[PDB]
Amino acid sequence: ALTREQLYIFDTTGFLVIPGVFGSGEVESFRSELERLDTTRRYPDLPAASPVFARLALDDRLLAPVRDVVNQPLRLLEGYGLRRTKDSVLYLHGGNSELLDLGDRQVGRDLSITHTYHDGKLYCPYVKALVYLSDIQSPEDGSFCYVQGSHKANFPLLRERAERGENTSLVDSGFPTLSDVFVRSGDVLLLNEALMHGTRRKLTEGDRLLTAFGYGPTFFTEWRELDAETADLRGAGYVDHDVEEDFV
Amino acid sequence: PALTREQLYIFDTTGFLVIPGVFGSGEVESFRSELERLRRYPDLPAASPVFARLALDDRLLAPVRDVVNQPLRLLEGYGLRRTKDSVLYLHGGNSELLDLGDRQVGRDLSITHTYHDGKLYCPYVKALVYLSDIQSPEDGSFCYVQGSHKANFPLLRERAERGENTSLVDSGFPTLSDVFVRSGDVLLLNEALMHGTRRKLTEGDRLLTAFGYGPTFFTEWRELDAETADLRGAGYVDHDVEEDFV
Amino acid sequence: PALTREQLYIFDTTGFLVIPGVFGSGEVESFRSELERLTRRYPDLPAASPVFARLALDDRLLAPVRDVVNQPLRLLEGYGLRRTKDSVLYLHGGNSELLDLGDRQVGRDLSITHTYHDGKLYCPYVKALVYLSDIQSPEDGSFCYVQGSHKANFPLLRERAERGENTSLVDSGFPTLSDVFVRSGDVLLLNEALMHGTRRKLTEGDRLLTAFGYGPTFFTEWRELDAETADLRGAGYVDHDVEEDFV
Amino acid sequence: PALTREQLYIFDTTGFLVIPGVFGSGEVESFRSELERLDRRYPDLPAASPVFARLALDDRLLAPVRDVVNQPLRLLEGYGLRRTKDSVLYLHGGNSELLDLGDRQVGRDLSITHTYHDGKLYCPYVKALVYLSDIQSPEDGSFCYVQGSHKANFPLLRERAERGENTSLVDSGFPTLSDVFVRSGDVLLLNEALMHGTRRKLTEGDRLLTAFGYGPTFFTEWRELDAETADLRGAGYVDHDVEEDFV
Repeated sequence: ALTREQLYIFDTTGFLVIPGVFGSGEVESFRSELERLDTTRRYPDLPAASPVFARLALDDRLLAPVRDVVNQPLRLLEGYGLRRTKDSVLYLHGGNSELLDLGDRQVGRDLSITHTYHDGKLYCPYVKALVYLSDIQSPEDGSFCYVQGSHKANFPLLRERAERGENTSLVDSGFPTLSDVFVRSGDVLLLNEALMHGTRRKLTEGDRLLTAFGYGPTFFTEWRELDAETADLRGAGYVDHDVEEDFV
Repeated sequence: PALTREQLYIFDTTGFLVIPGVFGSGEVESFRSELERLRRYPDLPAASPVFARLALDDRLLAPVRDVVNQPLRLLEGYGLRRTKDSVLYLHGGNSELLDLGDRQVGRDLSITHTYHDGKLYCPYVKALVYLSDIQSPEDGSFCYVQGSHKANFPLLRERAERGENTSLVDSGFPTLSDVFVRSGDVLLLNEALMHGTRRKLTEGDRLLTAFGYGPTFFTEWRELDAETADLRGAGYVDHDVEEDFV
Repeated sequence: PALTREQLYIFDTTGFLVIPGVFGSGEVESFRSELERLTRRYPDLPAASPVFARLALDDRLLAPVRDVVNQPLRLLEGYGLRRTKDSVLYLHGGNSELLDLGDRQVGRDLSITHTYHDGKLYCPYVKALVYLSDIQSPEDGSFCYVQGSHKANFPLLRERAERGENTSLVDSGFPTLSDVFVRSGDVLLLNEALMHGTRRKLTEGDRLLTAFGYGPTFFTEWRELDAETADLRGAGYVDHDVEEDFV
Repeated sequence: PALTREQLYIFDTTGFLVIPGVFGSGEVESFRSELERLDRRYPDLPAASPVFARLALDDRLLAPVRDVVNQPLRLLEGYGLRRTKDSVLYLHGGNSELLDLGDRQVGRDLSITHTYHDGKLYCPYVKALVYLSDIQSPEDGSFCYVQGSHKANFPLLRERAERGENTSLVDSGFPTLSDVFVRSGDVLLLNEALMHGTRRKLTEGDRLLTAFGYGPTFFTEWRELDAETADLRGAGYVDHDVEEDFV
């Protein structure tokens, strides 16, 4: 379903913007399920709290590109909505080689995002399809931003900034290889979660709505943050590596 | 209890590592006794606080940590009795194929391991605690295809399509090798390895316990036939195994 | 003059690194002047002048080069470049571009196949471009590159050839094709795995630069080769799909 | 003589491949005869003999070599070998062995650093060993190697040297050191990234073989180099830790 050129772009940049996937007849229907669920927040577990979103998660407009970059037996790992309002922000997280202190060691791989390629197919264990439900067209409007090539980085970036005592986020201060991505309502942004990315500080009025769905292999557990391994090793979850929220 | 440099070299290069004399005679007999109190024995730590302790013993955890290097989760833990004429055909292999029903894939992300800055990173490893000696092929020895854990080419798909009826475990292969162990030994295994067991011909019974470990985001081990209609089905879809055509 | 953590991170992630103001304008003019002793390409500079022979070994070039090759070093080429109005350099390089070896197609060029191991980059072929004049807009013929093409797993150019395209992306534009602006006396350290080229220079004037390629000691000095010789004795570099093949 | 699927699997997984019965016993006899006319190592056999020059280009060597290099090909090496009683070759090679460059330590040797891509192996330096006599026991001076050492991520030999070891693994043994047994007329196809050597020959009577080394057209012909030279002009191969450094 993805062209050769699309695949080349997702592989080299770590994400792909697919224009105009949903006509604003469906977009409105999606926002209405979001207004309706209000009875600057995050709308958790959408597929369980709405039949309209349970259907979206399984939509071939989402599954088809996802299969093309995961190429494993698939499992829906998460689905949530987002309302980004004025002054909201999201610092950088992700990145292929960020460090994590375990008890005895430091590790530089996060296998939940560690991706490869073999015989014409990408194999990314964790990707996210962001369905945009309103336009985002400048940095100050709170645009998706990313560190170029960070999904294939061999070096850690953030640990050094922490021991230097840096206290500002790169999405504020800027970085030579930090880049923004502008989208339209109804666009899909297919994302390799190994990419180090975040969101500019929204300075403009008027809310910003998006839904996101996370897919991975059938042997991955549904997304749940975990702070460390459990005392008896029975517990499931995702332990993150160095993120800017740790020190900014 | 932590692996030496030479031990790590051997695990990386061959896909496994036999660790001698981990558990004493008394401990083995304790494990034997407990196993008898309860042919596969699924979910050991559940039904035996003796085996629950075993699963978290540092003599297993410290070497496992050195080849996984992630926050750990216990994925499976089972006991095993092998009788005469029992055989496990070949399964695993880094590049075996799998048809997804609209494409053909050559990686299994549940065993796809890597290496980075001085540390191995294997997402699925298994610790075999042997409770009896296995010292010859006819004893039903552990066997494996050399370097099969970092193979780039599939091996079994072609043999299915060429119509082979028999297992390499029986017929042999130029790189098929056996492993011999004593009671008390641990066999630390990368599940990317293509392995199985020799058909046991001798009498008596072989006993062992096995503990599978992976990162905390791996689901506990269970067979899945395929991905499900609602993308909610969880578990492990295997790739081409000899059971599929032998 | 080794590379910071950050510079290493940028080179590895983008396939190149601009190192601002390495040589003062006194040294630039001395480089400028020497090149006028002779559009145009001026090959084997280290031979033709003691100034460039000295530049090829300047620790300000060798120190960053060593950090990205991390092998016993050999100087493989050194050349000058005078770029005039309407000169253009179509895209070449790229990690997974195809090559017909006759009986088969191959997708790795082992002369630019790079890796990473225990905290070090191992890039077998890197260039250091020393700029002798400003390039601050695309119309001035700026260096341009396809983002992340130094680690691409698919070919970009073969499908474009087979589909009939007759235009360079350098002129066409392409979504992930971007420009690099430099200042006189800046160095651009380049992983030759990057698919790169230059914008067509539309402005009057001459931009001058010199370029030095480095690799391991078992690499032969750069020399173009069309194919393997019949007696397997011919040495040199066979390229894969480049845009000059069909534009 | 195209390598089958299983042969490629075996070569990829073990770093070598024995191809049985490539040359007839008369061809073998011709080669043996040609080696004694040239009367230990026999350097540059192709320059010495149009018989070995033709062997080097023989398709029964080039076809399997192309299947594991998959680059524009160059003949880098061609020598004869006379193995006598008490001769031994200590371990050399290995994918991750250390080398000290003078201001740093490195763990990749790009001359043997191999990869795989879209159904093809890409080994930059492979050897085809043509045996002119049977070697059927370790005491006969058999080829031996460390298992999976062509894809090793850790160094083996540094720790051994630093710990003050005196003996080579080809003598003392090692848990994963294995032997290869061959018939005259067999070819051994070898990824030079494999850590290998030969057992100490205890049996009587010379054994003979010829070896040809192949790599891409930009590799320089084989020659040892002790280090990178001050003027960056030195060409050849600097080895990493080998057992003859401390044994």
